Amino acid sequence: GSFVEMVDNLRGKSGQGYYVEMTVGSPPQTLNILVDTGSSNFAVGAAPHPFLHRYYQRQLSSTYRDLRKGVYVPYTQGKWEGELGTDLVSIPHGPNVTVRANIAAITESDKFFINGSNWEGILGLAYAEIARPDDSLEPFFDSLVKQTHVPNLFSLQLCGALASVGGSMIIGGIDHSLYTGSLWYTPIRREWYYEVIIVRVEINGQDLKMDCKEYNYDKSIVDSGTTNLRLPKKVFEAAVKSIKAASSTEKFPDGFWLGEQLVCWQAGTTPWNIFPVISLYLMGEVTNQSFRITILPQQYLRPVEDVATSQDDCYKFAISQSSTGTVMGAVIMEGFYVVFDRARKRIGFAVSACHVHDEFRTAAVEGPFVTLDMEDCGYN
Ligand SMILES: Cc1cc2cc(c1)C(=O)N[C@H]([C@H](O)CNC(C)(C)c1ncc(C(C)(C)C)o1)COC/C=C/CCCC2=O
Repeated sequence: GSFVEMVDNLRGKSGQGYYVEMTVGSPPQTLNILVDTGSSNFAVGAAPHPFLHRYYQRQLSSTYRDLRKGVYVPYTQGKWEGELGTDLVSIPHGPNVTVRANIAAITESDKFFINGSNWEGILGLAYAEIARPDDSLEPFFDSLVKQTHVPNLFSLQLCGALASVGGSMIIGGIDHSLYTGSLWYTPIRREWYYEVIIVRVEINGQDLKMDCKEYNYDKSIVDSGTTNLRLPKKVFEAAVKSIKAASSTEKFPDGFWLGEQLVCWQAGTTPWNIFPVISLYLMGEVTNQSFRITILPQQYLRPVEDVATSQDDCYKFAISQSSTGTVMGAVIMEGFYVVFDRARKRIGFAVSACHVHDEFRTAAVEGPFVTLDMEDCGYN
């Protein structure tokens, strides 16, 4: 249960989430569970499905307790429905503890489970305010903290790592071997999603020049369950215009910028240097101070592994328009060590031990930056 024994406890397939091994029930039933900072329900496949290798069999668990209540969660992509109950849960490569937690037993779903993803359930790590059916359903992490001495903090090192990816979820603390340089903290604005505030956006150091509330219209969040960086429409359009300008020595079809169509180069020849760096400036812990996190094209051009196209390297543009605020998804978290410091209501970013670099540019977390304008960047 030591932090070192938690290193490398995550696996995934690119664009399909990262998952940790758990057990549910007595005796323990092993399942792989997607780690989601963008939701707050713990839910597991509990009936057969074409894409599930295995599923939770409540009838084999003596500790299962039925709560006699249904529950439905509609995600941005995918949805499921099922029955609530509680059971014992453990994380074999997490802390050394067993807790009783709410579990939604999924009995019907649509476009939620993913063919070949290797996971069978979801661990929503965000706060009760966004749990279904309502905020009286205590989330898993709340139960863990209440029932054990685990400190109220976890960290995620998602590695873009050949379709297979890895990383680490450190429960209850911060493992200094997983990052270099300083950790910079941004405040959690409200405990529902992991809501943060972006104060500035640059593309190859050119400010997008918008009122900073636009960046957080109508919230900005850190979400390991969404793949892409998602940007409010107005911000999205300004960003795409600036990235197109920076990369204009090559022209790509509209479908590529819509994040729908692949772009392919002969293997080993991807022209990284024509694509700009994106800087996201996060509110700091002191008034009108910020820090920035810098994203390279190796993070926002997501490779799509496919043997059939493997004479080439092919990528999707991993930035999408949103109508529900900014989503700093997995492609933004990859190569940073991200500390979800619930105890101190803040989120820490540092350059990860698995960072993106090439011979010219390196992903960075740096600061402080000061801004003269006294405007509050929070929208809501
Ligand atoms: C646009 C989008 C893409 C994808 C998933 C998603 C979206 C997606 O919806 N991911 C899920 C994550 O919980 C979504 N988080 C936000 C956007 C905050 C959200 N929307 C709705 C909610 C409530 C739960 C509060 C009702 O929260 C997690 O799903 C499992 C992850 C699978 C891997 C990513 C697969 C993917 O391609």
